[PDB]
Amino acid sequence: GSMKIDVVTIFPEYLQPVRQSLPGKAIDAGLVDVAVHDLRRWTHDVHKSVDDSPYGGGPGMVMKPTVWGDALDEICTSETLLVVPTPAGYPFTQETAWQWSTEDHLVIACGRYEGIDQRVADDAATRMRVREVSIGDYVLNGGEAAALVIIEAVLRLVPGVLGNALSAQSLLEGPSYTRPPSWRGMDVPPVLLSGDHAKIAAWRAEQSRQRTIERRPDLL
Amino acid sequence: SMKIDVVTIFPEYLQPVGLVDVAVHDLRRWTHDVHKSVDDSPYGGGPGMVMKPTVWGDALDEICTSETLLVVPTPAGYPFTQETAWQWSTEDHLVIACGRYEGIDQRVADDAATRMRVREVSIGDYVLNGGEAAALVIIEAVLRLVPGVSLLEGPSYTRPPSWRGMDVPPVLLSGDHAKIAAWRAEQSRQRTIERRPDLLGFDSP
Ligand SMILES: N#Cc1c(-c2ccc3ccn(C[C@@H]4CCCN(Cc5ccccc5)C4)c3c2)n[nH]c1N
Ligand SMILES: N#Cc1c(-c2ccc3ccn(C[C@H]4CCCN(Cc5ccccc5)C4)c3c2)n[nH]c1N
Repeated sequence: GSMKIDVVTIFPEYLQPVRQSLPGKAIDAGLVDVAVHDLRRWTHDVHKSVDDSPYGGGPGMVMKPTVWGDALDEICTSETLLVVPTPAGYPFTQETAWQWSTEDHLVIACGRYEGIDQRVADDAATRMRVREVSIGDYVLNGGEAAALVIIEAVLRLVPGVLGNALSAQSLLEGPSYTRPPSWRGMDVPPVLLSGDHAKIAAWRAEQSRQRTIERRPDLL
Repeated sequence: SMKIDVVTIFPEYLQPVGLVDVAVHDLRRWTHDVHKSVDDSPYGGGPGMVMKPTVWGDALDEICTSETLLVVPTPAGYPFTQETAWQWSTEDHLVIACGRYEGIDQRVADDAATRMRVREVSIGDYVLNGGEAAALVIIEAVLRLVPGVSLLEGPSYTRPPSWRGMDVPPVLLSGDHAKIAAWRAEQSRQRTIERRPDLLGFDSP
């Protein structure tokens, strides 16, 4: 019904699209709150260091456990769902989005560089639910774009939060058409204007089958 | 060198965003009538509205050339993967057509395909409210590969060597490159089998 989301990142400005997406009515009805925190608030030194060289060598730096530990200590409780984007994560899917849409408090820990010292998530997992997840099989610069995707996929399932409706309606969806009935020599498929709604449903099912075979045979 | 143009009715969403440039275009600028919406009801019925091909056609005609790669985010697309990102990294010009509502009339992609290369793609098996988040993801994955710009990664550690009573795995402190490479390989294997068995040719859970 309602959800608080905290995002922790060294680039809080990158979360701006979430602010752009939130309707005033959802916030005012106390259905949702999204806070974004600069990780550097929890640094210890004058140079505001968030990263350090990896033990055992390697490319790039690793984010410091003492900084992340302090941040999450302040922001999380035992009731928090701690979400950690990572390309080494479990797959984030629509099932995941449905499961998380009923949560009361999500905290999303956005990494950069070569990620966060593993002890941060391992320690957190001894007193809260922790989920390392990936939004897809490509490489990003950090967790922030993944946070945008996760927040949208989850909040659109919370009634009234993003302004979208949830329709009554596995296989891929087939093609959709609207006015005008003819455009650049292409007519809308006549069956859609036939008023035979059993035939229309069969036509759409076959379109879905063909599209799935062509684009996502893994689903069959 | 790459130009990316993004076309959207929600340009406000996309402004986190020399070898590369990215421009965002408001689709509504190409409207045929200010008092008319870009969306209409679906032929044959359905949930939700569909974006009309007319406004899209006018916008894309102005922005694209025959050399353009037209990218259309859609949950019903081919999978967008790292191999896709490598393939697109050497393109001169990407145009990303972001839909909203229940999507874009199919004739937009079908007509464009008669004059340029078109790619309908999905960034993952979850549902979004529109193509803009997908556009951000595609841009990020592709731009980091532009010239001049199998297994899951195991865990990483940095200082201090003991933290809250949790020790960095001793092998990582050993200086022994061969033992470290072996331990890391074993960690990656274990992680991949548990989290992404599909990558190693096994059944998903
Ligand atoms: N979800 C998701 C993602 C992410 C994602 C998520 C979080 C971070 C933090 C840093 N990076 C960027 C590096 C750049 C170099 C290579 N690897 C190194 C790395 C390996 C293992 C763990 C952390 C980093 C990613 C991230 C990427 N990418 N793709 C997805 N579907
Ligand atoms: N890439 C990518 C995407 C997108 C994406 C991309 C482009 C558009 C344009 C519009 N939408 C939103 C629609 C898309 C389809 C139908 N549902 C409505 C629906 C409502 C109720 C019950 C079932 C379904 C929403 C888009 C979503 N989503 N996930 C990805 N990996």
